[PDB]
Amino acid sequence: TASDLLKPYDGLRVLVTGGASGIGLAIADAFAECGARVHVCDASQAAIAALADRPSRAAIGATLADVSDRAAVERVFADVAATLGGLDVLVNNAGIAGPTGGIDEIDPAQWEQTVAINLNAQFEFARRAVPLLRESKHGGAIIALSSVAGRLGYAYRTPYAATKWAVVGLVKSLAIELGPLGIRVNAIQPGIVRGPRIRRVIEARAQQLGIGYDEMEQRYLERISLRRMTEPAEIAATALFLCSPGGHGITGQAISVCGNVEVL
Amino acid sequence: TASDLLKPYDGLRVLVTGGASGIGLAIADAFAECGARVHVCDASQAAIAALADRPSRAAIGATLADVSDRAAVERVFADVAATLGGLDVLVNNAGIAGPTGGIDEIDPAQWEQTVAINLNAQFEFARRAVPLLRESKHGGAIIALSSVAGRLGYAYRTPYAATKWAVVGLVKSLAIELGPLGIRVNAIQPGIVRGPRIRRVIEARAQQLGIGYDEMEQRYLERISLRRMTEPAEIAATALFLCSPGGHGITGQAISVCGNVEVL
Amino acid sequence: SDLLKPYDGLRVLVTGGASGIGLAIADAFAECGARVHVCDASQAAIAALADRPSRAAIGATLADVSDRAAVERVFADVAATLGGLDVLVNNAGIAGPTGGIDEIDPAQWEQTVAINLNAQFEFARRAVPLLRESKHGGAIIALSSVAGRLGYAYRTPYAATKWAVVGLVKSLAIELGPLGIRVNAIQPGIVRGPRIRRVIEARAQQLGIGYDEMEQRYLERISLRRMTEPAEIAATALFLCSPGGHGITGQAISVCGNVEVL
Amino acid sequence: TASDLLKPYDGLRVLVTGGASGIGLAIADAFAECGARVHVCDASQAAIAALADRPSRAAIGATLADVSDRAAVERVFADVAATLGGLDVLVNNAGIAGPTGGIDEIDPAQWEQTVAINLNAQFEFARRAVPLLRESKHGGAIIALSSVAGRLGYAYRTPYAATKWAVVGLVKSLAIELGPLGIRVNAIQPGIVRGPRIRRVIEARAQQLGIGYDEMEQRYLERISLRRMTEPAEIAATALFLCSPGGHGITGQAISVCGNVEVL
Repeated sequence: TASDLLKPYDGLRVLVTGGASGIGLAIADAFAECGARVHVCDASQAAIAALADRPSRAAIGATLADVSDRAAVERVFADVAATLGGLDVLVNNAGIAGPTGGIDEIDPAQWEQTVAINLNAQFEFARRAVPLLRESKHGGAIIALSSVAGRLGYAYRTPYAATKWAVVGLVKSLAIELGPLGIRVNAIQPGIVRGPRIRRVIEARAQQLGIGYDEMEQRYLERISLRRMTEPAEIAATALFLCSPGGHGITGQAISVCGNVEVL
Repeated sequence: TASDLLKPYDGLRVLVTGGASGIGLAIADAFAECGARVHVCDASQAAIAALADRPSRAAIGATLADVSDRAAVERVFADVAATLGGLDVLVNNAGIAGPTGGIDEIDPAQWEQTVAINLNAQFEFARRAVPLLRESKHGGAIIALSSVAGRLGYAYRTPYAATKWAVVGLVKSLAIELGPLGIRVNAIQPGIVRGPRIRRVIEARAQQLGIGYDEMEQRYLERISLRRMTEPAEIAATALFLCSPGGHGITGQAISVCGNVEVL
Repeated sequence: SDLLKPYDGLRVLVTGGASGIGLAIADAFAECGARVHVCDASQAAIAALADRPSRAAIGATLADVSDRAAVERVFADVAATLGGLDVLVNNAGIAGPTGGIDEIDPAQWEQTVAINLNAQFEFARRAVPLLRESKHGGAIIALSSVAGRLGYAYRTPYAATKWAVVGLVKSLAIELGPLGIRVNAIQPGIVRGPRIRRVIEARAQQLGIGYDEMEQRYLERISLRRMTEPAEIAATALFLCSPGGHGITGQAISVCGNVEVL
Repeated sequence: TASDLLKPYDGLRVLVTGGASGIGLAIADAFAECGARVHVCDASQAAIAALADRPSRAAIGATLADVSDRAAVERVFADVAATLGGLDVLVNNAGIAGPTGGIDEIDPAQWEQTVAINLNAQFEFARRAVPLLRESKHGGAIIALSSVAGRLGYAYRTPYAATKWAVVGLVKSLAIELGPLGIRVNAIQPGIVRGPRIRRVIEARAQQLGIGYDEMEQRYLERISLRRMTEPAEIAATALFLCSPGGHGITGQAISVCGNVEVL
């Protein structure tokens, strides 16, 4: 049935990293709207506090954790085990923009921090989630958040691009490795996504190039085939589709949700 | 809402080429379940006659046409204009396997027919559909059927692989070209799809390699990360998702629905 | 050392080899001791091959590559003179039409596919029985384009065929590898010469802008900010036919200054 | 002049990281044969001592350095400055295989060490080389060593694959960033390269899968289209070509030198 082909499996146990704001919250709330038992971790106490008692919103569990903090990561899984009691979906969503600048300009600690959060934390969560996901009635799923910078080069954003390409290779390797266990592994590659984060990116890149914000933003928009920024709800919908009967045969793939970003 | 994000727009006017059997029929029937006004063309009179009066199946219009026959393609669009009155989605599904054999063994006329059906017909339908699609209230959509052989090499299937790669290049060019008009253009790449067509392919390749059917089938299954063939309904579900609000912002992409075919 | 010297005495056929990139490749091989033969659709270009002071003799057949009888004449000419084949350079190609997919002449779509795609098959199917007997392991060098790794608005038949070439190369590399035949695509970028100037002119008209503005848009989307020279394409083909490059197969090598987008 | 096209520029000042053994030494020796002023760093004192006084081998400079220690990297560039007096080519060759095992099995410390050496050290050397390379009379070049594991998924080798995909994204980003300065940036992707390193890899993977060395080796070989391993001199040849007039206009590319590894 076409109707239920597109309905995410009911009752999924979902963990979304960096899930109390932005795209991660859009994903977490979308799963929660579909009968999922959702837990998020997030680095922002204010973001976590803002989740509670939102009138139109099912409850979501939350752990304060910086994803590059191993003790904190273990607390996330302890909190998941104590409440969800299992795991069907890991959304490896947490990430930072990293520095903007020439490779000879950027601060080494900012490079390493971008790698630790955007890449090493993907491993830290995947290594702990795999023993849970292999027990999922639906075939376990890992959904990793790459970027259009994981399929294109991105001048003045080398640590960001490096990690987003790394996520693609990590997904394609895990898809082969975990496929026979039943665990699907895909990357979503968001484009230019409307919200506070991209405005910080545009502002920083405008400063890097010596041009105004309005001109920098226009350069981004004219390089989208649809001439329109991506909405976070499009990323959430794609994640839901991967966890529906119709999409649960997809694995090993990077799905760019971007209006066709033509070049960065 | 998450449920609305994943529902195809209501009332879509949809044309599915080669739509009376196999994957094309799964796509046509899926759209028809979601309130679409669906027309198909097909080369098989018997397949077309088998559409009518199936229990719980909404009516689907059909034109008898071989897509390599320009006169019959023109009649397809006349039948669509006289019934649907426009077009919102072109599903460029029609295709053939082509011959199995070394490049120095295969009949040149079979190379040529593979190109005429798998590549040239895509242009024939796209060029006639674009003037209609640019008037679609939703923007318009072209959904091309490539294959995993459009992202991998395929020994002994060179005309098939050449055309399925060509479809990706066509999609990526049209996405740029038509994006500002609002038309989304994507390829779906089916994997090893359960059906009579793949069984004929396996039998032909077994004969090419001098092995039995069951050994050939096992070689294909071992090279799917999920270790199972793709269902036609998965292809249909992906097409429906691209015509939903949540998938409306995807264009210029090839989406492989294949359980991760690792190699051909 | 020896690593970068192409194998001496190679028997090479270059399609569309009497002008442009194809002639660049053909002459480069002839400078390295190869016995080279070309086909070309222009008898004027063929007549210009002879009596070139600094240039070793190159054999030639007049042939439109979409004409099967003409293709068979090329191989008959090669067999009568070269007596074998070590390298097929599938170089012949046309730009095809410039325009929206709903605007272009279907006959020009078909012509682009016939020349850029079907002819690749027509030459490969006849070369393979020769190439598999090569002492060096036979080679097929196919000319794709940066339009074979990027989308190209208003150039859909061209892009479709250049992507097809990549898929054909990757399929043939698997198919023919165990026979020793290497198969690769070279993807030239924005290559200096008369043909790119016709393309820029045609695209400027499509976009209603002047030639100079159209040209500057192409140049600013090359990371090196300069057009590719034909000799670079020729050099890459030679490298694939050297000891150091002869373990490369299944690949598309973009020689383009990094065309960032089309 | 076809001979002038393929020979590297005379007098190139070349730094090869990890250059006293394996592929890196092959590259260093190849450049030294073509009139280059070559310097290497290496983590093994014993490997460095074996460079001296080899018959008809031009002398090569060396610095003892673990590419993950910042002070040793600073000494590398100090020795280069004191002897070469500049830099035309950085060869980012240093790397390790990392651990063999499922993602839930591998030591996190060895995940981290793989990322530190295969990715973070590329940044450490590139950021110090770029100020030198932008003064290169020939324009400057970075040659990064990726792997076929940077264009394919690699089960039970996830840190290695992730870092080798990262190198591709880093290369494509730097090619855009540094192109207008004249610096060419490419990745070479070696396949299954004959040497002691690949025999350790095969041994390790055979133990992971519970098969013998010969069977594991045979699986690798049957998935090379040319059915033979790549020689290190092929990698060196490709590096030399990128530093010739004929290869001078290639940038932003990953070149796989692998006999077509069909799958991992």
